[PDB]
Amino acid sequence: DYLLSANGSKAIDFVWSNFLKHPYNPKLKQPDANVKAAWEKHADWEHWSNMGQDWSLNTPSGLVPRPNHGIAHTLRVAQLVPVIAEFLKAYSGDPKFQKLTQKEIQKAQYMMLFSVIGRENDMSWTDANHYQQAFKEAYNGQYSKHIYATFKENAQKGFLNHVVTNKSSLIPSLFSDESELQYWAEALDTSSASGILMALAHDLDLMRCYDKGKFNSLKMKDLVARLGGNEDAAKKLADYAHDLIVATGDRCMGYGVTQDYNYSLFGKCSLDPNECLKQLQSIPKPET
Ligand SMILES: Nc1ncnc2c1ncn2[C@@H]1O[C@H](COP(=O)(O)OP(=O)(O)O)[C@@H](O)[C@H]1O
Ligand SMILES: Nc1ncnc2c1ncn2[C@@H]1O[C@H](COP(=O)(O)OP(=O)(O)O)[C@@H](O)[C@H]1O
Repeated sequence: DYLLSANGSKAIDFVWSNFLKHPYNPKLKQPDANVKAAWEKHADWEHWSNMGQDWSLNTPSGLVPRPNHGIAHTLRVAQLVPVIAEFLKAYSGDPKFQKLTQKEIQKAQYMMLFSVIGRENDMSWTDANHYQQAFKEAYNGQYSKHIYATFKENAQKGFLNHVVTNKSSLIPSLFSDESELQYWAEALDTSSASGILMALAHDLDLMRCYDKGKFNSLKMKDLVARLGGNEDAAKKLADYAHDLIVATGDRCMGYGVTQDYNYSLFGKCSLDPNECLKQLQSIPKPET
């Protein structure tokens, strides 16, 4: 609903045009030879080829960049926020979440829009830990900037760039004042109701790229705990996330009726934010 607000649509246009519609950065497709050498030594370490994974996806309506962190994902995680909030209020048995007003829900939703824009490849936090440990392992302890810190700083920069010209629109309607805006700009680099809310949106959407075992263990347990041990409420929440994924033609690997990409549908949603919203809106929200 706030995704249809003036602030909402403007943020969407901004993150899409300035970040999400662009290819990943070729300089971050792989490490160099010396870094590669250090990486392979750990047979437990997921392969450096993870740096190049989900680079782009071929689709009837065009080549889709960053298919695992593009506009479909971004809008879905934003979409989920208000529903997650409703479920937390009903089942958590935690007062913090009854402290969750619409405005705080709206801020969380808005901020989710900026949640993946800093990405320059599809590597995980773990891959980045490994890269740095191997840039080290390779060159006698020499430091290099954590790749995820760069992603965070980029996302932060994007956000500051957008809010600078939209303050009269965003304050006081969405952000109460400039210092509240400051806190959220800071939170983008680096445990509150808002954070847990946003983390759970991220968590639920990972069903798109985690297998069932990995998704159910790494992500569903944490949601189940968040909802007062109510497994059933968690499942309904997961069903809606599933349906949003299916509505956008995305792959779903970790929950429900799994599927590969619906290429036709995903190319359409991923290359037109407006089509993506329409499809997401087509899914009935679960009742609490
Ligand atoms: N530790 C992690 N495990 C799994 N997925 C992650 C992890 N960290 C980030 N992600 C994925 O990366 C996305 C955020 O990327 P991030 O590096 O924060 O980009 P940006 O800094 O531009 O927001 C999230 O949507 C999430 O799906
Ligand atoms: N688990 C929680 N649930 C809800 N609110 C929390 C939780 N933990 C801390 N908080 C409070 O929520 C606020 C989050 O920051 P923010 O929304 O920017 O505050 P403000 O709206 O006053 O600027 C913090 O002031 C903190 O006291």
